[PDB]
Amino acid sequence: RPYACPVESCDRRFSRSAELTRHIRIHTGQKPFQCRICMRNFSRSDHLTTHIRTHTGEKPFACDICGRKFARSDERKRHTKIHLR
DNA sequence: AGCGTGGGCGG
DNA sequence: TCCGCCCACGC
Ligand SMILES: [Zn+2]
Ligand SMILES: [Zn+2]
Ligand SMILES: [Zn+2]
Repeated sequence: RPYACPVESCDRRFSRSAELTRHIRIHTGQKPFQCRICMRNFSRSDHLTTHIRTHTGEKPFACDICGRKFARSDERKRHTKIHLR
């Protein structure tokens, strides 16, 4: 944790600089990635990608048990667990 | 469910 | 640094 957050009202520390730079955007309100379709801005590129799937209906992740598809891998992970009970 | 969004991290 | 995952938590 050699990269602490300078903003006085915040107590965060990071292992890498790349993360402090990304984290700083929370305080600056910096939203660099815009959606062509709805023009909404996002703080992260990876979140813009998944958001875009809400428009196209793209669902790359299918459940191994029932085949139900989802836009994100975490949605599928949360789902598969329901086949236990 | 649907999906916003930050942290850790490998490349 | 960026990229783009996993992972996690929120409403
Ligand atoms: Zn901060
Ligand atoms: Zn959009
Ligand atoms: Zn299933």
